Amino acid sequence: WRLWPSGDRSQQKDKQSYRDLKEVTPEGLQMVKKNFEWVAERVELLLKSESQCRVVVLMGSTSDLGHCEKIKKACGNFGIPCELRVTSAHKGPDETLRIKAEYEGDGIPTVFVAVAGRSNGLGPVMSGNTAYPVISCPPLTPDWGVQDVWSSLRLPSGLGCSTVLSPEGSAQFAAQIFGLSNHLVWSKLRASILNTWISLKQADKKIRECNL
Amino acid sequence: WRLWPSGDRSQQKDKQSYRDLKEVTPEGLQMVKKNFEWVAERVELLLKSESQCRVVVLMGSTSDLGHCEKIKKACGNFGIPCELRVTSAHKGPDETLRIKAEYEGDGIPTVFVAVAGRSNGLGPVMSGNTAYPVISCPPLTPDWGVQDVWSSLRLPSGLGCSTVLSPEGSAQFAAQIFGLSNHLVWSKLRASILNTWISLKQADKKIRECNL
Ligand SMILES: Nc1c(C(=O)O)ncn1[C@@H]1O[C@H](COP(=O)(O)O)[C@@H](O)[C@H]1O
Ligand SMILES: Nc1c(C(=O)O)ncn1[C@@H]1O[C@H](COP(=O)(O)O)[C@@H](O)[C@H]1O
Repeated sequence: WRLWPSGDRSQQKDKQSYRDLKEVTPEGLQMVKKNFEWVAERVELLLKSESQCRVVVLMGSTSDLGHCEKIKKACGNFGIPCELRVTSAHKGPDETLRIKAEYEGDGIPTVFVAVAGRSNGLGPVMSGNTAYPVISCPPLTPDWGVQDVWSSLRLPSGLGCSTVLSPEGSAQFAAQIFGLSNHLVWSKLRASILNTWISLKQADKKIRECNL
Repeated sequence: WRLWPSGDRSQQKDKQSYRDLKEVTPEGLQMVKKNFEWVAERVELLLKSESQCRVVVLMGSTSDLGHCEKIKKACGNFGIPCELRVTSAHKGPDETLRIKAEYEGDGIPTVFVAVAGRSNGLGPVMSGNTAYPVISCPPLTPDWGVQDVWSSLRLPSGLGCSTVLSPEGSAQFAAQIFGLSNHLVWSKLRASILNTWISLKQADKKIRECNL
């Protein structure tokens, strides 16, 4: 590769320092060795997380737990710790705000996922009372889903609350948010674009055989 | 009329006491006079309210004020005092519960009307946190009303919250609740059934002329 500290070519740390010597002297080889050592002293830091990430899934009822386990598992695929909590905006709004505050208060950057079926008040109340992002991921079913979703979507002014229906999608959206400030999350999202694209190529190659 | 204290005929207080005398003696006429006096000493109490009544209309935004004025005016027709307040379940849930508590705490029987457009969280949070009745009267319009109403209707278990779309209707429903314990409210509802029925008779009598 070519590696420029501060994007400055004259600070090149790669083998180009050796390619560019008019004449190889043992003084020239010592500079090239220092450049290699400089890269070697820093490369292990690419494996280090520069930012903490956390998703908190808030569920209005334990009957939605299975939907919440899918989000949590999906967060694991992106290396993002994910906590489940039970709170109802309608039956325990005092407790919703207390739980919110525990996660707001410990310094760890957090995305909230609100999982509430029927009339989702949980995402709205959370969205209105935190500066952190909130994603509604309602556990919609074809029975009443067409009716229930509008409670997540049409909110009063001053509410940033987003909606992602896929539970794996809600984790992926939360990963995309953390990927702006965490290169390890970003890299899993980028590789995942590649791998999915490769899977399509491989599936099209297979099905293309039935056309001969 | 015939008036029986405790539904006991032998305690009759009306003119039947006079009709029933075998012979009118001046001792008989004094009993009849006491009966008339007994009714006369109590009749003014039929004009007295036996129970206090109050509606509190809670609105998430001052843009819904006109809808709230219609409920208040309609409460006046039933002789029920009606208060307007501004609170948002989503932007100020701490304040929603504090306001609720001021009305729960002063001993006056209260019906809450929650007026919230879009995703109504106000009726649900109120319904979940008071033993008093809550009525959602969302200011629906034909733009998004078909979508918005389901946020009032499909609630988690443990929520008694009702829905009445008409703003005059929400006051009438609140009157019907107070009419179970207040004879003056009941009487206005009963007379109103009669008067509306008479109006139909009169309108049918008019239109019946165009058929000759
Ligand atoms: N929409 C809400 C809220 C709320 O908004 O506070 N609390 C529970 N729910 C949802 O209603 C369904 C019935 O749950 P329960 O009747 O057991 O409370 C669930 O899917 C829940 O998430
Ligand atoms: N549904 C709610 C809530 C809530 O549920 O807390 N707060 C306001 N609203 C409603 O949203 C519309 C936009 O109001 P704003 O954007 O001015 O808050 C109004 O009709 C209001 O009653």
